[PDB]
Amino acid sequence: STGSATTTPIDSLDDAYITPVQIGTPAQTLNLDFDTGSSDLWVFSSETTASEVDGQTIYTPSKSTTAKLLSGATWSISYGDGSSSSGDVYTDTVSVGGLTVTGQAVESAKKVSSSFTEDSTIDGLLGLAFSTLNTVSPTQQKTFFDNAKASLDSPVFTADLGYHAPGTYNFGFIDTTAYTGSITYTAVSTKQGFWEWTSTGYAVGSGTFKSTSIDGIADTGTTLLYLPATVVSAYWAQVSGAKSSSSVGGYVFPCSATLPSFTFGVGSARIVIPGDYIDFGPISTGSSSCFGGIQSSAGIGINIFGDVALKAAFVVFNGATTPTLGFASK
Repeated sequence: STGSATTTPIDSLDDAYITPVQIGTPAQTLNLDFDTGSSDLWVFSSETTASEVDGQTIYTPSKSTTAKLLSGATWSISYGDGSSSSGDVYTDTVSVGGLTVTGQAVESAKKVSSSFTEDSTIDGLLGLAFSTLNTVSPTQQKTFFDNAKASLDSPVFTADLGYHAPGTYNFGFIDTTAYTGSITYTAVSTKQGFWEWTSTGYAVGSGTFKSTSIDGIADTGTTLLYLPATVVSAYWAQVSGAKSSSSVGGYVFPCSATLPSFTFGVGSARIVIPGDYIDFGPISTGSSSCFGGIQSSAGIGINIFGDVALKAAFVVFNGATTPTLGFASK
């Protein structure tokens, strides 16, 4: 089997991407944030505290003939941005882009933190990291990809995120029309439950490439590119007037600037992030200070190849017995 679904930016900045997912019988379609940095499929629901729902579409298990309470199971998750959610668990039929999993754990939120409530466009998350990070207790549950894997034509999914445009998540096949050149594959460590890999270096603009190993995670659920402070300083030093602002929470730059590109290495290959992808717009409405899309990972404890980086590439998440990642230009 295969599946193919379009993923759409939630706003004009590509702050996140939403993909429609069918849950239950008859189908209830919710727009979920596919997140290769976590491993829980959780939704706003008829169980979510009413004051914490503000415009989201909810899953109502009592209206699904295939829903079943997973008795005794609870979940609770906290994300790197400080947001969180928790609740109980049902199993139900879940379909993405024509690919159907029966018996998928659907984690129903009883509580969500303010950032989730305040984002009316995201109805939940669909985790695509390794199932060892799933938070369901006392019986850990498998991700949608893990459950689908055996049925897929090939044990892979791909992320093809758009810049200010829709893109695609494919399951079970690699669309050879969706990228240019060849795909370069690179080793993955699953020791922390992430799609963790080692970039071979970077360049700023037209500058020379610096060969240096940068361990980090491929994380579709993180907006920005978070890299070591040395690398990030070297980037922003090429932008007149850019500075790190403790009050804003990272590097800002004059909105009048033209940003240089940023290249990262994948083995001997190179992925180029155009400068425009690094512009996250005014820090507040009407400000002439703009927020940068490359930020320091110092204090986060891991480097994160988030959407800013991934959207410049066609990315293969290869879930074979020994997982690997593939990157191609597009």
